[PDB]
Amino acid sequence: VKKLINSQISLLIGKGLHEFDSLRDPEVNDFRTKMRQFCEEAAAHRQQLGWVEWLQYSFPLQLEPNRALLVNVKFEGSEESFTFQVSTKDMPLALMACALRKKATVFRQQPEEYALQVNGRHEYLYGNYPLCHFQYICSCLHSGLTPHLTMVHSSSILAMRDEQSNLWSLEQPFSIELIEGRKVNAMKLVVQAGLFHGNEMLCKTVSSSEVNVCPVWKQRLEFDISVCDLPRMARLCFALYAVVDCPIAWANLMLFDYKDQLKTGERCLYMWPSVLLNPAGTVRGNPNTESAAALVIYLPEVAPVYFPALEKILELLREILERELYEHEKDLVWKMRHEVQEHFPEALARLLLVTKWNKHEDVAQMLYLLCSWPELPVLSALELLDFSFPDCYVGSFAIKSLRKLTDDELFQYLLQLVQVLKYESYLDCELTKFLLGRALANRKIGHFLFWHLRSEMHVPSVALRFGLIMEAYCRGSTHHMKVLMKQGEALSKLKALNDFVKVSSQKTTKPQTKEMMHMCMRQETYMEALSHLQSPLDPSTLLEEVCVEQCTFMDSKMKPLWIMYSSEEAGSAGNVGIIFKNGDDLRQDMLTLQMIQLMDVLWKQEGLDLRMTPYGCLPTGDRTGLIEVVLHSDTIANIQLNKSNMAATAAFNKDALLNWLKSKNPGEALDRAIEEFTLSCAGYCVATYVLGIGDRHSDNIMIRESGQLFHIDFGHFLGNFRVPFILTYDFVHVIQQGKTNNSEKFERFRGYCERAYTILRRHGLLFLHLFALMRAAGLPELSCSKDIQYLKDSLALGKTEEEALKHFRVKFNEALRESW
Ligand SMILES: Cn1nc(-c2cnc(N)c(-n3cc(C(N)=O)cn3)n2)nc1C1(c2ccccc2)CC1
Repeated sequence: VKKLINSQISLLIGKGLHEFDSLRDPEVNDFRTKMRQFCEEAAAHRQQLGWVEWLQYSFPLQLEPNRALLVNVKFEGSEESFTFQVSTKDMPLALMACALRKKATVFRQQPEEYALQVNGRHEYLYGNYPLCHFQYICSCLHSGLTPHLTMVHSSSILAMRDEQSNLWSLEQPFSIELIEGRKVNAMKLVVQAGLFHGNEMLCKTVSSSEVNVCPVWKQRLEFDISVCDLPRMARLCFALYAVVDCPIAWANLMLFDYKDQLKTGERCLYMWPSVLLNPAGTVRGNPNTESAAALVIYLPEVAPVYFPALEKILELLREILERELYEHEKDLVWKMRHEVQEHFPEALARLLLVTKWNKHEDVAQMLYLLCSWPELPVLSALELLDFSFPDCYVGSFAIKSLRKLTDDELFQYLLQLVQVLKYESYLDCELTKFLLGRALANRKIGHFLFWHLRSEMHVPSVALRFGLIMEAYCRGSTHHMKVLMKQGEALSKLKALNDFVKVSSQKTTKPQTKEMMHMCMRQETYMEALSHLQSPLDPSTLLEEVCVEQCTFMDSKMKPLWIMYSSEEAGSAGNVGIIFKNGDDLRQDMLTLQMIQLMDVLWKQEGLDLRMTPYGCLPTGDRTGLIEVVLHSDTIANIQLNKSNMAATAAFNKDALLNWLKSKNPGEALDRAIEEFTLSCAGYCVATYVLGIGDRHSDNIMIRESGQLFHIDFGHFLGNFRVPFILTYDFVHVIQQGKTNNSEKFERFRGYCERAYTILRRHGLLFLHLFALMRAAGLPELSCSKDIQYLKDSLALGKTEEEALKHFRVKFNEALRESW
């Protein structure tokens, strides 16, 4: 009973629960007990919610940030359906009233007792919102398809909820005895030590004696800082290197434990391999104790000393700079700390950075202001999550201010908040409790929290923390654990299938590999594992019956799988596809697509719809992930191949794109396609310029039959090969309706580029704060400040709106001149 759950969690999280116990770590055991109770209490609160509130948990509303339409409606236990001519301005309730009235006339005799289910999807339409505010309806309006809904009664939803139940005295300087090492390298060994509070030094780094490569030291290392001046989040950072400089390894550790006790005495530090000091690095040792170089040290006893409780802490030209500052400016800000709190609360981040964290008096003064500091906007609170603000009280304050995040905003920044877990010092933290509580209150948040954590289980520095969080999540969600295992079983089968395809593609022809891929898929174990799951890309998308005949693979290096699905209940909306990719890291593609999706959110919040294609991309495992198939689309290169006997037969290369559009959009449909092409082109022109996406060719640009242009394969961003704006002749030709000269259409296009750009510029700090939190990911192209700088230049944030739009025209006209 409880035994099967534990063995289900182990298989699902990818780590045995026994491994947690084998550690004999009271920090681990205390996380597990406290979080289990927390997560079980979150599960209990859920079983007592109202049926609409339960819908808000399991099926949160997929909303969008007058005119009539046909809508098909049916009731749960019947095939009989009714089609109505409703208005987009109508609310679900009015639609539910019509359906109950038409059922009353047919069946010969209350709308608040029902909810509208999207046929063959894990999506519902409810709440006081007009129909055109729903994403599914909007998808059905832009394409032209008929929405299909099922009237679900309150008791049927309640049946779902039920079958888914579970001190200052120490004035002496800080010192450490550096005992000995046990490493490998070709020279002498120096052990550089240092004390840090986040990204900054609490004193100057102290080095060890040059001991030969053939190691013993037994050397006292004293730091220029008093033991009573040690901030609660003080970090001792070591670096072992070879010299005649060659780095060998690194290790960090917190001076206080999870129970606030200043650590004593002997410690063996299992070092991590080096690429010199790494304060941002994990404060947990290398779990590969058999091959890791170790540093044995001694924490001299000062006697049990604890960090003082909050009661003890609480007991103990300005405007022209507030928009990188000199020593005198820092002193000014500190003296005026009371003015900052009262008249500039949003400048807290700038005041936290000027405070002397190496002086216990200065810290307590700042902490007394923080304890009475007013709640900050989400935008400011996001800056406070950075490794640049390590203090636990500052971290707690950031969470307190982030509690007002809507489930939509939290979902948009979820990727960033999971990376911040990597900067954390202890297992039990406010961010974890926050993430878990929000995940257990929203099944879509929970789904993506799981997948962001599961995708990093093969990374030894996060495996313990991520495995512990996932376990606690499962305790508060036994039914979801089973749903996610079904996803893991399919992904496990797709891995084996892709391994076969890789082998078979080197030994025979594609029609032979495809047929045996099909033969492998038609096996019962594969038919069952690959069918009837929630999509890991989107839990509201149901991947029902696998369409073997339609399944294939791509010709690229890793031979990615093309898996098609169909759903009788969903009709046409159930015709969905997934791309299984194994061999490449999908983290950067995901980040890039999330950033484009954010841009689209921001343009839509300003009334601008640039017709973007925000398709799913999700890393699931070690160099493994999924991509959502965008159907009725092709690469520009494929359309430009000019294949014979087709409807897009072109005399000139320039005509191929427009000829393809004309064949997919005949008559009055053509003008609509050109508008879609132009809007989406402006969006991706701005997005790729702002994000610095280079290596753009006809093979990584796609078009939908609707005319919408989109980008694939984001292997390089932030100018990593200063990329210019890009305008292609083939595109300009389509924008200009197949005419050589058309200033009317081109100046409108230039306006879309101008507008899209200035909108992003106003939210330029949002992009900067999100990319700075993403530095914790370890993406080779987002590792330092020079990566962040690219965004600052492309957005021209250190300029005025009038001066930035001029600089954009300079770059736009350069791209138009390069266009043949
Ligand atoms: C018809 N079609 N549709 C797509 C498509 C649709 N939706 C996407 N999201 C997408 N993405 C590709 C990547 C990537 N990084 O490879 C990412 N997204 N590709 N690709 C094809 C082609 C093709 C399919 C299947 C077999 C051979 C060839 C190439 C004709």
